[PDB]
Amino acid sequence: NYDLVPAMIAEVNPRDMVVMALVNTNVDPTLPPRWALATRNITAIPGIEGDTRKVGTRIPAVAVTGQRSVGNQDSWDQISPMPIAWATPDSSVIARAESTIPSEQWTTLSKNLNKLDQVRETKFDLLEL
Amino acid sequence: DLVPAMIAEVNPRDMVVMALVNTNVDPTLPPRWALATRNITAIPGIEGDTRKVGTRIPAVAVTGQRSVGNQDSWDQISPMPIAWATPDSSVIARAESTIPSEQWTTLSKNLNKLDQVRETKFDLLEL
Amino acid sequence: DLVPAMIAEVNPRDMVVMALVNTNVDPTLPPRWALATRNITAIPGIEGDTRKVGTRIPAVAVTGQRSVGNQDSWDQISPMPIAWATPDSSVIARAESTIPSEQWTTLSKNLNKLDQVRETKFDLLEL
Amino acid sequence: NYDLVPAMIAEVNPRDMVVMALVNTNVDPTLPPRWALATRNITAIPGIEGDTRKVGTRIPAVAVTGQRSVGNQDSWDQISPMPIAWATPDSSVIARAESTIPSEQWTTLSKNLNKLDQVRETKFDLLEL
Repeated sequence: NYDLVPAMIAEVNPRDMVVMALVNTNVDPTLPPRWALATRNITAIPGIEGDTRKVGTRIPAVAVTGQRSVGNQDSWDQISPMPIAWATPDSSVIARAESTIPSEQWTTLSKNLNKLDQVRETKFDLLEL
Repeated sequence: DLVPAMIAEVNPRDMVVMALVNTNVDPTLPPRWALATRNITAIPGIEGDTRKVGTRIPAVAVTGQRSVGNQDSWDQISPMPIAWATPDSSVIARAESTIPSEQWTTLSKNLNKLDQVRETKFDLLEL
Repeated sequence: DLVPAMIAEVNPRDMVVMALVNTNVDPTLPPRWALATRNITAIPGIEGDTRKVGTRIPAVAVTGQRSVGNQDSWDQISPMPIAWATPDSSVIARAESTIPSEQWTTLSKNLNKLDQVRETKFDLLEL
Repeated sequence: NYDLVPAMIAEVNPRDMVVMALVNTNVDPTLPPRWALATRNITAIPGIEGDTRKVGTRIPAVAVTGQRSVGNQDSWDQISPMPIAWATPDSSVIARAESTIPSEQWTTLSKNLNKLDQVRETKFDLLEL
């Protein structure tokens, strides 16, 4: 219902950071997934300060909300990722979350961090792979 | 009142949006569909690639003059892009999905009526 | 389903929000008012000064387990801050104003029932 | 109905600018005004590039939307300013707008540009004077 997605710091600025998440745009989650990259500008994530406030830092997340596509039904045209660290202070539950997310989803996200500007060129900060 | 709008023309230093609006003052009646146009310069989020004829722009129908003859209807309605208030992607995406797909289709099919709309007194043409 | 929530406790590395929720499954009935709490760490926009007991946080009531005895009601309801989806100021301000002032007042008056709520099975206490 | 407010560039960054506007938080505009500062992060304003993309540049604006206060009625607790340059390409209508806004409102705004960080410390980017 609120399942885990990988997210990662894609850019770091003085006042905020940009996180990119790997999300499934299918409304029906049982189908083969339709992967996309979703970005979000974030000011603060507990635990992410200083030496971990770096491009490439892993952030376990969930897709908290989305909006349906007009032309399609069956697809989300917008998806908001949130770090699970906003919901729990517990380091081991966050650590668990990270290991639970498939390594291959982690690697897919890592390989696409460099597409940040392509993603930000879309109208809802969502770019289908 | 949420309405679909769409970029109908793009020029070097301005653009024109067209909206599909209901001119009846009584919203409980079957809609009295009309096309309304507005010359604008910029919309937050509408940059380069997405700045083209056909791009969807959710809007609100700002009503003006009303009069009563054979119908009680608005004589002027001006679309205001929602992104003028906030370009938040959840807001704009939700607004687009809240507008019935039939209205988006109707607007896109009438997009070529721009010159006819601009020939009316208030840039408003009942369909 | 939009509900008022409020910071009920602030700790070094976490905080607790309380929401005023309706536990009836049938929304056409007079509400069955309850208080629901959730331990969270952070909310976009809730930083330093505004991070204190009493701060208003508009939320949605995420429903869980339902069962039918003398009433058909939700056994679990968890508030989710709207700012988790987007901290856009128009969104958060509109959501706060959309929730009746009577509900905000009721929540603020019951804010001191935190320990009683946390003593229930699902952090949900019918009023 | 959509009346003119002064706005001014309060901060300039690589990807965007922050504009501050002087707004009236009274829902009833006939009353003596209840002045406040409202800020907004803006990516692009026609005409504002390069030498005019500077802290202190005047931007004629209107208060396009607002949200009511919960405890009060009679007050807006959030107000979105927009540059009139988003609505018209015509340099003289924008120039007119600027001269139409009272000089004293201009000066009040100029004198408070330095309160940017106070305004951004509020929950809806609105600080009553």
